[PDB]
Amino acid sequence: RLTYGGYLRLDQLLSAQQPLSEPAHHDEMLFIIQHQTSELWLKLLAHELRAAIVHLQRDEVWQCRKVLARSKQVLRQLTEQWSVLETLTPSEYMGFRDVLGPSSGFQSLQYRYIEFLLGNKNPQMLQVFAYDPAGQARLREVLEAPSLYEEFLRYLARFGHAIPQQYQARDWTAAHVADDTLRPVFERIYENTDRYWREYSLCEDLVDVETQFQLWRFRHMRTVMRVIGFKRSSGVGFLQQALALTFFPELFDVRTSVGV
Amino acid sequence: RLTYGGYLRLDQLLSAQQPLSEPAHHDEMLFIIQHQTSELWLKLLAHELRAAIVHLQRDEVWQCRKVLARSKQVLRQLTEQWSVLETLTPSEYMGFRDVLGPSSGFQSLQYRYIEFLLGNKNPQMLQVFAYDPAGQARLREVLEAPSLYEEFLRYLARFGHAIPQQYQARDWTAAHVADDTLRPVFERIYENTDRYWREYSLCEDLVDVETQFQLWRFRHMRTVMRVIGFKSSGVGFLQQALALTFFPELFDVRTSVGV
Amino acid sequence: RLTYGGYLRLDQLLSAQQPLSEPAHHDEMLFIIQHQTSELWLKLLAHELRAAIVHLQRDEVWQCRKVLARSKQVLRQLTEQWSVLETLTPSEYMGFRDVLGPSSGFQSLQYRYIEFLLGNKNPQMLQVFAYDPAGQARLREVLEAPSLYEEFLRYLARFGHAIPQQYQARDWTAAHVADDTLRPVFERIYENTDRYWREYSLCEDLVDVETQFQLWRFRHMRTVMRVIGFKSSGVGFLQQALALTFFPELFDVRTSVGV
Amino acid sequence: RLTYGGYLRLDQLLSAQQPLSEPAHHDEMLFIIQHQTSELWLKLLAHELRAAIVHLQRDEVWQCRKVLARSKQVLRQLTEQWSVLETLTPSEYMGFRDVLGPSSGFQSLQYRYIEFLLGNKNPQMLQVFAYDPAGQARLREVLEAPSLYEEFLRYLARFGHAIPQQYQARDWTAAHVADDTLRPVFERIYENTDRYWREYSLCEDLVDVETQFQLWRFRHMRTVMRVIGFKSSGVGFLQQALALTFFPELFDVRTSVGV
Ligand code: HEM
Ligand code: HEM
Ligand code: HEM
Ligand code: HEM
Repeated sequence: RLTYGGYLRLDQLLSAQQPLSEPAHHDEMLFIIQHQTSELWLKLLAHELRAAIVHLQRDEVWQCRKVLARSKQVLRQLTEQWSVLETLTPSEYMGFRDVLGPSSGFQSLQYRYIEFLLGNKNPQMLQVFAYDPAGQARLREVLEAPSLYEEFLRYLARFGHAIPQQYQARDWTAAHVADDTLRPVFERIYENTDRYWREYSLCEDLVDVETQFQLWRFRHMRTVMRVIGFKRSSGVGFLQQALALTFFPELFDVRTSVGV
Repeated sequence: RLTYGGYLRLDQLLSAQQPLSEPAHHDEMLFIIQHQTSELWLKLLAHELRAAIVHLQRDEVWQCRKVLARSKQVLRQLTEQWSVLETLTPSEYMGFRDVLGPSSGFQSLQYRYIEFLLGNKNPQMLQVFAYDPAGQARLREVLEAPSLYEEFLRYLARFGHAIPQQYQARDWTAAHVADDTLRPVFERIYENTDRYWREYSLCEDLVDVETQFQLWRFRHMRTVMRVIGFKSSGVGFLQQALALTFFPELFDVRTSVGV
Repeated sequence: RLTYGGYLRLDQLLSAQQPLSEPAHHDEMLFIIQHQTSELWLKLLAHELRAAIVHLQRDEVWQCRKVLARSKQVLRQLTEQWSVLETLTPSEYMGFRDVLGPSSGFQSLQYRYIEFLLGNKNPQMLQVFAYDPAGQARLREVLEAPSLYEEFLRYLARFGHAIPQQYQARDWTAAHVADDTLRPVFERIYENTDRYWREYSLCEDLVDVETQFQLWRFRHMRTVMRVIGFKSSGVGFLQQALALTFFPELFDVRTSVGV
Repeated sequence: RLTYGGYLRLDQLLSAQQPLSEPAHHDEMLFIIQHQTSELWLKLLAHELRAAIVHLQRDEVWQCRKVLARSKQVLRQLTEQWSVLETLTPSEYMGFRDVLGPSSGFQSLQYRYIEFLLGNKNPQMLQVFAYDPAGQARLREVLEAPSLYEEFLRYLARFGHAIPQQYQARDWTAAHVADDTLRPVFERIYENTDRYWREYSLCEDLVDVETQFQLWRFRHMRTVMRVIGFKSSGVGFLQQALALTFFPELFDVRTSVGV
């Protein structure tokens, strides 16, 4: 409706916090809200990222950089957000730890969407979303479509850059594989910025998104460490496995031969 | 339930974003989600603040700093958050501005709840939320009850500090009035830190909260200026809100300490 | 040289901290370092800002946003920096306050420089730096040359924008004055972003710079309120500076855009 | 002295920046200023840290937390600051990379002091600082002394906590070794916060210092990846630094508490 609380639908949003602790624990609210605010930022992040792909498809560089600039800010919020949770100590967590289901952020569809959209494709990850065919659908679509990185590659191909013909038609279902034959394409760009400034721009943006995304990944792991700790794989050690993953290897590799 | 989505009620949460732009505008999502995350934090902030009042009533200091510590982290998110909204250019806002009603954050009951709870009480303000009598009642409660700051002077009083006897009971509905007799009480606290380290810790926690709150107030204002411009109420109203103060005595002593 | 400490000349830098408190005060290290770190960023800020103007003179757009982008990060550090100083309680400050002279950051050449570079000129300032003819000379250089904003207006003038002829040559030593005739120029750009995407990006970069600056300005004022106090000049001077603006036209158009 | 630039010694501080690129590369100023500001906070960090150790020795809890609170903010700035250096692309670095020397932060005497101070003791590290007997002597002093953590464990021993007698006296020159007998000491502190609130507070302050320091450690590595890429030593060396832990017992107890 026309009301502030009506437009934002606050009665719906503000009644979604249901602590399931009979006695009612003080620190459960934070646990819930810290999860919901993230889910909200992820939604927006997905909305802006999808626009990054369309803009690239359309050779609209200034538009894409814009949406990417917002994504970074959103991603940064996701990251910065862990600071509040860092206040949840083991003595507090202990109070409502039990009444928690076996669930985990691994079931985060939106998160998965992001991961897929950025290039970390994984077919076997479709079954974990069977309960909801609609969402599984939205996930399969992005899974079959080239990633942000791939659309960025097909973009460079449309403007003289020696992009391996394979990036014209392939099974996008399979996650991108580090392609060494992509190093010279990025050496040219990094050695002639004044000329390839557009591409240059998107490159650093891409590096920004991946980097900021790793910060989130890391801050995420550290928080878990101080809450439930390690125990050394699927768990705290697993979150350490994701840190090794990269969205745009080629981009980082070139850093080792650029200007040699 | 046991679901990740079921425990967080994501279907109910992720279906609250309802863009009213008939043609459907890209940047309108940011408008909504930006408001919603803030509200979710405002709700947590209240949760914590309320406990800050119960611990003070119980003389539970270390427990009180803990919640205020969290409150500060949250208040810091709220402030930092604007950075993402500062990316909403006037060109964009121009595309869904019209569909928006005359309503503004002035209707944020939760916000108003934080305002009163911190001391900035305003009786003739509970009218705007006449629509929701249930929430109105919850608002009138914190209004008629001692503020976070007032329940702090009570704490000082129980431990032998020269706190005016008027604080033991009065019209809580009326905002706090700068008290000159409070100056000597805090000058003492700050000159004998080791002796009054507890009251000295709580004092700075209060100065932090207010400062942070003012940061949010300022950032909010600046974001508005870069979206709808300045040039009465409107963005000018926000300007006045910055002159407000929660714990005047706390800031005043700063100029008398050790003089 | 080629050593770590030798390249960075750490011996010289690391010996620039000289607390003058005879009895020696623990918190005098923070007060000294809080300033020196900021003065180091300011230097970078000036180094990057001077390159922004040059790049703007040569129509080198992407380069300009590149240096400005860094300039925004630096400003963001300078701003977030106040956090560590907010931990300077009146009780601690009170201990080494007396050993400090009447001086103030008002004597910061780098700060004034930046202030001049952005357009906030003020000839009556060169006088406070009469002790340094070499540095003062630097101020005059930026005090007589077109400001960042002005160099941006001339930029627009070379690409067919109704930029008033009075900007091709004038007394740059005089602080810029709001011009209603610039309103239509920025409405066109803001209502046709695709077309004017370059000018559009540069406008938001400037709006970002001024905004981050205000935050730095504001945070500065608040930290002072909590250390010293509210005594126009003094703390009232810090409050007044907030009223200032580097690119008014840029913030005014926000009211008559897309209407 | 009484002058702003006098007291802060701005002529000394602002003349320590000497790029070695003959043609004078625009981006070398950042490279140099990025390090100097760090070394500035590091010097403060150590100052506050050393104050913590003493406080703990005298059983001055609220004083210890205070300095530790400032330490956190310094580390935070030291961590946040990586954003500005992230704006240096491989193209820019390339222009002055060649004239750079083989020196790395591994030569930072101050950083090392911090590392040792927190417990990461390393006898064979004194050698890399032999060129400076005055500084080496400073490191050897904090190397043979109990670290912040060790002094903390000595703190607990003074109040009924079952702390292994070995911490009463031993070779402090050797880095602390994970001890399973400490587990029950922290389980008792976390499962009885109302009783051991002081201990509880110091335990979380310590957990924050190490976490923030790990963040700084991680951003540092990430910024290195985008400047010089990845491809024992170098980048793979920064990856191992994250595997280190200052207070293992504090993190491992997280899995035994409440069970
Ligand atoms: C109380 C704080 C939290 C703790 C202790 C925690 C702990 C964990 C653990 C132990 C895992 C391991 C994966 C598995 O076995 O399923 C995990 C995964 C994950 N968590 Fe968290 N979590 C916390 C908060 C959050 C929040 C607020 C989000 C919001 C999105 C989140 C998102 C995720 C995601 C997406 C994964 C897996 C994705 C991947 O494979 O990279 N977690 N978490
Ligand atoms: C597109 C960005 C935004 C703009 C342009 C904006 C603008 C305004 C304006 C013009 C007012 C003045 C009151 C009136 O005449 O109705 C106002 C008040 C207010 N806004 Fe915002 N707003 C924005 C976002 C937000 C968000 C996300 C929140 C969430 C907390 C918020 C909370 C408030 C509050 C609480 C007040 C009134 C409080 C007081 O009485 O001091 N606003 N806003
Ligand atoms: C202990 C914390 C600080 C306090 C209490 C403080 C206080 C003040 C006060 C009272 C003024 C009024 C102006 C005057 O009469 O000269 C002022 C101005 C100023 N201070 Fe700070 N200051 C602090 C730290 C700093 C630092 C670290 C910088 C670093 C640049 C700084 C820079 C300035 C500048 C540039 C001005 C005046 C410029 C303008 O006119 O806008 N101050 N300060
Ligand atoms: C241009 C950005 C920077 C890059 C690419 C970079 C790169 C590196 C590399 C490759 C190493 C590994 C050791 C070696 O083989 O020499 C290293 C170590 C180190 N760097 Fe940086 N660095 C940068 C900036 C800084 C700054 C500003 C500081 C601040 C003091 C710093 C402090 C250190 C320290 C302390 C170590 C070693 C500590 C340990 O043993 O874990 N670096 N750096």
